[PDB]
Amino acid sequence: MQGVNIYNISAGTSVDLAAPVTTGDIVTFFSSALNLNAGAGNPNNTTLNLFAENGAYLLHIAFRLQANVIIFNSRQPDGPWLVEQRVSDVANQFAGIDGKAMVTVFDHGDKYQVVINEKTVIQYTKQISGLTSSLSYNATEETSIFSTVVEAVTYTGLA
Amino acid sequence: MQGVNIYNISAGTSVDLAAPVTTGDIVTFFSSALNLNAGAGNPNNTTLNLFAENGAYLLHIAFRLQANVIIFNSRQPDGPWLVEQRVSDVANQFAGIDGKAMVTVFDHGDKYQVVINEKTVIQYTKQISGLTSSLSYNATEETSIFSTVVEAVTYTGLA
Ligand SMILES: CC(=O)N[C@H]1[C@@H](Oc2ccc([N+](=O)[O-])cc2)O[C@H](CO)[C@H](O)[C@@H]1O[C@@H]1O[C@H](CO)[C@H](O)[C@H](O)[C@H]1O
Ligand SMILES: CC(=O)N[C@H]1[C@@H](Oc2ccc([N+](=O)[O-])cc2)O[C@H](CO)[C@H](O)[C@@H]1O[C@@H]1O[C@H](CO)[C@H](O)[C@H](O)[C@H]1O
Repeated sequence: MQGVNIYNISAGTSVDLAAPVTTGDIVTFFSSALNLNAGAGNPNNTTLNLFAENGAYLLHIAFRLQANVIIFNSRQPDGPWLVEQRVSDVANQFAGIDGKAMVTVFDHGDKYQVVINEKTVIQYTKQISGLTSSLSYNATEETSIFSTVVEAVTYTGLA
Repeated sequence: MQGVNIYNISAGTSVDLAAPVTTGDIVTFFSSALNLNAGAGNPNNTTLNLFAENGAYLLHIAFRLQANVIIFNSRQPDGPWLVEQRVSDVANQFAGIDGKAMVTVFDHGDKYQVVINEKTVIQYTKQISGLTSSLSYNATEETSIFSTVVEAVTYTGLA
């Protein structure tokens, strides 16, 4: 049966999913703020991650204000960062909506479709495969482009 | 061709969907407040609706604090309200989450699965079929159990 799960992630923390995200499933991160004027990242201002049970970074989404870019990557638990995919113009992706933001990830099996608010920003071909069993939102209060608390909603059992 | 559409509905208004909601699709209403101490409804404190192209209420979700019940019903544009399905203990459905809430609707074709937060409250057998062309959130800035503006998110092209 289709299901909805809600998690509240504090900047810099992770949450274990009660229902893993697999092929055909959906995950959306919700921010109750949009701070496109925050200081520079070191180098990241904000990141959202989809973890496998073994700790692999299935999907790493990093937002860099000063570099004006959004990075999409993956990584094994004890391996090096893999091939980065970049998308310039950070502010442009959040256009049309101020004060809050949304990042959605459709798990399509061979790829992760990433949507910023209503705009699909990338069709990310997976570098690592696996069920998403954990999620994290990493940032500080000072330089995150999102609210200190980011709400994550998963839609599972869809296929 | 999955897609995400975002709408911000002010209490008492309707919004037209850019991408219709049909079998296999999902729509979630997000409230940035939870007012279980609001004045009595008249009889509704808050209603969320899915409308067909012809104005028919495909799904009418009515929250009644005083009556301590949630109504699920349908009706043709110029027809009478049909057979109500009801669920008691309103506050109980929102248990565990204070200050906000969400109501998700899964269009399963023959039924609408309504989920408040993570809790499935009803498997509503459709009284009227068709694609959802519009949505609405009806209430007053004084007795709604939700925030004045409710955000509606649709995930379409999932089937
Ligand atoms: C500080 C900074 O901008 N780091 C970038 C930079 O890091 C490197 C690393 C190695 C070399 N090199 O051997 O020539 C050059 C630059 O570029 C990297 C990509 O080439 C990364 O963008 C790195 O930042 C790291 O990115 C990963 C994701 O790929 C992750 O976000 C890390 O937290 C981040 O430090
Ligand atoms: C004020 C109130 O509690 N209205 C209820 C009530 O209305 C009726 C109507 C007819 C009869 N009757 O012929 O014996 C009794 C009560 O009960 C109705 C269901 O029987 C409705 O619940 C009505 O509220 C209306 O419900 C519809 C959805 O079904 C919609 O929410 C309307 O806005 C609401 O007024």
